[PDB]
Formats: sequence, structure tokens, C-alpha cells
Amino acid sequence: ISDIRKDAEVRMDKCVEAFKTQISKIRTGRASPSLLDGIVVEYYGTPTPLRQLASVTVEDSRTLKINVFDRSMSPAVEKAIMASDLGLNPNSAGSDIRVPLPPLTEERRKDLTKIVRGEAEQARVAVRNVGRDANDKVKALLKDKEISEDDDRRSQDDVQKLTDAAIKKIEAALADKEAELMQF
Repeated sequence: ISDIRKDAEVRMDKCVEAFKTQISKIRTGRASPSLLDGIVVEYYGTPTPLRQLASVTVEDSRTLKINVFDRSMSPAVEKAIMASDLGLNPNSAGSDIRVPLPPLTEERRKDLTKIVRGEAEQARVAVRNVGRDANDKVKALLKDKEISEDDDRRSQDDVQKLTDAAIKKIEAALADKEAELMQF
């Protein structure tokens, strides 16, 4: 009911956000600083996130810029970026690292579009499964006595709404990602 529903909404939300996070790891044709969010570099023997040693910004619509705090940490940062994508050929001068985004081919756009559409369906299925389990919990209460057949039917509706609402956020994120792929 109340708790169950909220629990379902919070869980569905976690899935929607999980979809957007994995969608941001896909490199497109436009400079997107959020793509290097997962980069990690060994700092004094400790695995450290990129954001803690440098600053990723946009200098061009097709080029990224990574300013490393510790200049000595430049080679490692540039190496950690190359080891994560064979398509990235950066260029450093001092504490800066220029990272141009290679324009996608029509075949790559298609290939990348399929992958995003696949993660979306998986994200959509996760949201339904979250709703399905919330319903199974309510059905259990109805099987007892606490809940009437009216409460249960209402819960199913509310849960159905939560699913459609979350699935909408996934289709919107998907659509946006698709647009970026075909546009550049």
C-alpha cells in the first residue's frame, strides 16, 4: 500500500536513473564531459576518479578539454582515457589534454542506436518487474484480510501509473540520445 507504493516509486526511479547513467557512457559525435565520469587513475597507489585530479570541460562542440591539477598526473590521465576507448586520440601540451570526438559514420550511428534501444528495453523491463513485485505484495495482503478487493484494484492502478510515468522518462532519454547520434 502506502509504503509498498513509495518503495515501488523509489525503486523504479533508481532504474530510470540507472538507464541514463549507462546511456552517458556511450560516446557520440558531440562533446559531452559526462562521458568521462567513470574514468579512474592510479593516484599515489590509490584508484582515484578523474574528477578528483582534473576538470573535464567543453572547448568545442566536437572537442573535450581535461585540465589536470597535478601536471605530473597528466600522462596517467591521458593513458587512462585511451585505455577506455580505442577511438579517442587525445593531445596534451602542459596540464591540458585535448580530446576531440570522432564524427560517427552512418554505420556506427546505426550500431550505437541499436545498443541504446536495447538498454532501454532492459530498463523498461526492470521498471515493470518492480511494479509487478509491488502488486504481488498487495495481492498477498488481499489474500489475507487487511486489504479489500477495492483497495487492491486501486493499488494496481496507482502502480500501473508509476510504471507508465517511469517508462516515459526512459523513452524521453532514449529519444534524446537517438537524436544526438543521428545529428552528429
